[PDB]
This record gives sequence, C-alpha cells and structure tokens, in this order.
Amino acid sequence: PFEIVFEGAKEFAQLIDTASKLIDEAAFKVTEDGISMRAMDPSRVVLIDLNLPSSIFSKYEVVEPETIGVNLDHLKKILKRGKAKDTLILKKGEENFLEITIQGTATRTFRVPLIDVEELPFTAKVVVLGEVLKDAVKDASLVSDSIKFIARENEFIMKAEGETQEVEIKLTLEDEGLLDIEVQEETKSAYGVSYLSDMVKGLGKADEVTIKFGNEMPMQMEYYIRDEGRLTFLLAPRV
Amino acid sequence: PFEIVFEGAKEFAQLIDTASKLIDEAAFKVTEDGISMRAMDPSRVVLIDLNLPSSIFSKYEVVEPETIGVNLDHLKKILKRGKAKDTLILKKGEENFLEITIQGTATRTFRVPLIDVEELPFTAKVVVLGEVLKDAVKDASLVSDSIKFIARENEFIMKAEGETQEVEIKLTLEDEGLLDIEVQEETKSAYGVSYLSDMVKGLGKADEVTIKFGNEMPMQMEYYIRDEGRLTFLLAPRV
Amino acid sequence: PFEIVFEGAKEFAQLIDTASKLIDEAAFKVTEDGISMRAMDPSRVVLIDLNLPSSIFSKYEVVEPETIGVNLDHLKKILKRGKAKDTLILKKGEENFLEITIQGTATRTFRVPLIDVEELPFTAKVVVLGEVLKDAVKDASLVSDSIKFIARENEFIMKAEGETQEVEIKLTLEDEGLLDIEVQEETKSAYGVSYLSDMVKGLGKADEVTIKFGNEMPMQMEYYIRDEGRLTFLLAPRV
Repeated sequence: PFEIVFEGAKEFAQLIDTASKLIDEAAFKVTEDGISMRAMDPSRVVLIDLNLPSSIFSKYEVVEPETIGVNLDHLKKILKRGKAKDTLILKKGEENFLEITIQGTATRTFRVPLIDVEELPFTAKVVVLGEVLKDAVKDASLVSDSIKFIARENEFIMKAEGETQEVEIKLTLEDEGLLDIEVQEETKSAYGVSYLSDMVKGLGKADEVTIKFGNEMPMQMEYYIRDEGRLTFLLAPRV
Repeated sequence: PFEIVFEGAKEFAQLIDTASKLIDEAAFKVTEDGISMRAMDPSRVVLIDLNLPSSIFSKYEVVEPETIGVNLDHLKKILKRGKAKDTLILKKGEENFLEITIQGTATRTFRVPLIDVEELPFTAKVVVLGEVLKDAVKDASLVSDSIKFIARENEFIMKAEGETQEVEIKLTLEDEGLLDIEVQEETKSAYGVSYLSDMVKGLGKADEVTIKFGNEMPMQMEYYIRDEGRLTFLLAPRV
Repeated sequence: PFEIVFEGAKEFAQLIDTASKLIDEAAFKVTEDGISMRAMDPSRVVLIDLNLPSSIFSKYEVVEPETIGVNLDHLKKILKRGKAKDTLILKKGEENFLEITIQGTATRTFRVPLIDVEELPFTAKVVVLGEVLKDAVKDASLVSDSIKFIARENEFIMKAEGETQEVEIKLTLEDEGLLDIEVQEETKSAYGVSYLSDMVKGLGKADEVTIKFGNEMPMQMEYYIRDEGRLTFLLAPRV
C-alpha cells in the first residue's frame, strides 16, 4: 500500500504525542496527496484535524490508498525511541500490520498490529505567536479551570479569574504577540483551560497560530507543522 | 503606593523560592530606599532578613510607603511563569491587591489578594565561596542530620558524623574556598543540616558568603543578591 | 595500604552506578597493577568482572596489597557528590575504614566502614557500537521481557516479540553499527531484557562492545572504560 519516510523522528513523535494527549484512538487516511486524520476527544469537546501533505516527507510512495487505525498511546511510546536526527519510515504491506522503522546508526523495525477504529460563523479572527498563547494558557491554569477570550476592534484579551486571584493578558496589535486581528462585532467566549493546555503543547515560539471564535461559540485553533502540515483544533465553549 | 520593576523574572522567582523553603508567610516593607522583609521559620530556628535596595531594580517608584503581606508559596508559583529574560513588574494601588506583571513577548498581569501577616557576640568570622558551603552541607546531609562548625586561628572545619560514616571539610585560608578568616578564640558549634540545606540553595559558585558564629551560639549567614541585595540568615544552634 | 587518585569523579560514579544496578555487595582486590572486582547479581544470572589498571589513574600508590568489601549502594551516593572536573581520592590506612575524598574547589573527605563480603565455547563473536546495542535493548524492552540474539555468516540480528507487537534489528557488517563479525555456525540464543537493560547503561555512542555467545549458551559482553579499564559481563541465557 505505501512507504512513507519522515526526517526527524523526534519531531514526529512530539506531533503524535500532542494528539495523544487529547485522543487515544484514531484512523489515518493515507492517500497519494498526504496523510489526514480526524478524531474526537473522549469528552467530545475537541475535534482534531491533522493534515500531513507529501511535501513534508522525504519520500512519499503510496501504491494503493488505505485507511488505517492505530493506538496513539502505543504508537507514541515507539516513536519516542527516535532521536532528533533519526529517520522514520512508515511501511504498510502486511494487510493488518504497520511497520515502524527508526533509522539512525542502525535500522530498527517495529511491527504493530492495526486496530479497528470508528471514523461556523466566526465573528473574530486573530493571529498570535505560539509563545504568547502557550504562556497565557499556563497563566490561566494557575488561577482557574476556565479562560475567557475577548476580541474587540483593535485588541485581543485573554482573561481568567478564580476564587481569590486573577490573570489578564491584553494584546493590541501594536504588540509583538499579535500579528493580525479581524473583528466584526465584539466577541466574548469562555473555554476549558485543561483542554487548551493539551492543544497548546508542542507549540514553538515562532509558530503563527490563527484563532477563530464567536459569542458563546466554539473556537478554531490552527497552526502549521513544518509550514505545510496543518493542525486544526475545534474546541467547544465552556458550559 | 508603588511601581517596582525587576529585570530577570526567573532570578527573582528563585529568590522568593529560596525564602519559601523556610517561610510561608511574610510581610514586605516597601519604602523609598528599597524592599525589606523580616520573617521567621515555623520551627522558630531561622530568622530571615532580606534587603532589596532600589539599585537592583530597573525602575523604582514609591508614591507612598506601605507594608504588604503575601503568601510566598502563592507568590512563588506565579513568579515561576517568568523566564530569564522576562521583565517583572510589581504594582500596588488597589489598596488590598498586588499586581504581578510578567512582561516578555506579551504582557501578562496577575492580580493577587494581600493577606494580614503578624510582623550576638560572634567569636569567629569566615568568608567562603558559595560552592564550597553548598557542597559541604549536601555532603553532611548524606551522613547526618547534624553538622558541626569549627573555626581555629588559620583553619575552618565543617564536620559531620552519623551512626556508621563520617564526612569532613577542612579549609585553611590558602585554599580557594576560604577567602577570609577572623577568629578570636577556638569556636565550636553544631547546626541542623535540614535547615542549612534550604538556606544554601540558590547560591552561585562565585558568591561570597560571610559566616559568623560562636560557641554554643547561633550562626549568621550572609551573602548578596546581585551585589547589592542583602540576604541574611540567623540560624539557632542544634539542641 | 594504598592511595589511589582518579580524575573525573562523576565518570567513576557512573561506573559504580552501573555496577550497582546489578550488584549490591562486592569485594575490590587492590594490587600493584590495578583494581579488580568479581561479583554476581542476586539472581545469579550475571557475572560482573571489572578491571581497573593503574594506567587509568592519575596517581596509583599501593604500599601493601589488600582486598576490601564495600556497599556499592552506599558508595554510589557519595561518589555522586562529585562533579565532572572533580578529583577523586581513594585512601585506605585505618585497617577497616575507606577514605573517599572529593577534591575540587575544596577538599571533602568521607569516611566509610568496610564490610565483610564473601568472594565457554562461543560460536559467534560480534563487535558492535555501544549506541546500537543500547537502542536495541530499549526497543526490545517495549515489546517483550525477552530478546533473541541471532548471528549468521555475515549478519547479526537482535529480535524480540511479545503478545501483540514485535521489533527487529538487523546488522550486516556493511552497516555503521557492526564493526566485526566472526561466526562459525549459525547461532541463536535468548536473554532477559531487564538484565541487558542494566548492563547496557553508561555505554557511550562511540564505545566498541564485543559480544560472544552460543546456542542455548550464556553471552559475554565486554567493553572498555577509558580504553584501558575492562568491564566484562557474563549473562546466562533465558530459561
């Protein structure tokens, strides 16, 4: 069916690690154009959409298109064996088995059984640095389990208050953190910090994150893996 | 009342972290000259005297003098959010609330409720490197809960023995560790290693530590934070 | 009896640390030529043979030959106090006490009581990089408690399978990992991963490891500490 090679096994491990913090089971659609995966977290709050085009792979050969289901927690522990300079080879041919090869000084091939997996009018859009978003969520985690997103004409505010203390992060476009802001009407919404904590991990300091959300509306978070691999989250608002 | 800015949020976090290992509650006197704090550990063995002059702050503006009480364990977790290059802003104006702002790529402002806090003839003086003192205490921690301090005319000895093993550290002025030694009469005293372990943390390898103590007498340990900020411990002798 | 000095206290600590993961009690024979130690793991599966010649020591003076018994777990915690650039001095003279001196900025001398300790036709030989052997064992640890060693005329295979998954590492001399291979007849044998995990720790990426084993036969693993200090393991085959 296919032979797929990814340079930098550790970074691919982190990518799967990030997803594994929200999902445990997922089906990967392997086509001629790339690898796509759409899964949902157990609490049905987060929709994860991962798109890995062939351009981010050193070698991409798919003889026949196929959808495979893997255990991300199982897959993660194997991918963590790879170093930063290691080469990752994803081979599939034994009908119901996935070959995971970590190639560095030597060639180490894992053999994993495949499993059966069952397969918005945003009024505010902002583009923020991954660092700022990461720090803001962690800050909110100290004071509350809930973080509020506020977007005005020329300012973006992330605010969280608890029983005793409070944290607030304001961005006004003239700052380094905020790169772009497109707001139609004043937009307020609150989300679970615990969820945002998991989907914010793996973010680089230079990563550009696009956030779309509305009043009492789910938010869409999107950034790119190696500039071509798209990772999109759809987070439901806090009840 | 005041606006105080400190460059290097992580180092300030470590300073509060060090104190938090001995005290949980403390009152900070904020004057025109600097910030001072005098608190005592729960076991009433250690007296901590911290002095932070305005010279170690990038911006020091105190409109009106005031004494504020904070939870160091609470304060510590917030200050740990700051990086090494981060900017720390301590703002106070809302009568009973302290604003803690971590400023790096973006501006993140915490809001913390203030709490109500209730506010020797040394015969031997030595000046030792922070590294030597740190290593000696940790060495003593392996063999005993008690460490003995011995100071002669031209030698300084830290010795600890347990039930089975023993460690000894001798300094004779001609060594790199000992920089100065002023001893009137032969001086012996023992102290709790657990306490010395906490007050020795955060010490640099180049820090100069001045130790004063006497026979069956409490010891005074003092070194400087950024060459101007004075940190002084008063440790009672072992019973 | 002797005064022995070793430059690089941290590396010596790691050496004792590695052995301590297999043995808890051992007798060290100190002669004019070097220090040797032969002990066995509690489960009587592994024989450890350590040889430390005088050439790896900065100063080696043995007045009288002697065999001393120490607690490696006790010894390890003391040696961990030493840094990479620290100097280690092993002094013995008080008949039943060992002096352990860590010398860096200052001189810290420990005093430890000595204890009383009670003192193959290989058909396949391979020389492999320490990195490859380390990675292979860790890979096998994920899928099974048993790892199989296979050596053919011009290929060396380490294979492990569990209940659901499988890992395989093939080396064919033309690879970077395999440096030499001398095989008489086809050789197969299996060993416990848990044991191999402990004796593979401390291995460098550039270390050359010589492995000798036979059909249903114990394996001999050998590499060198600082090119002169020989460390040899004798691991029994899996039942």
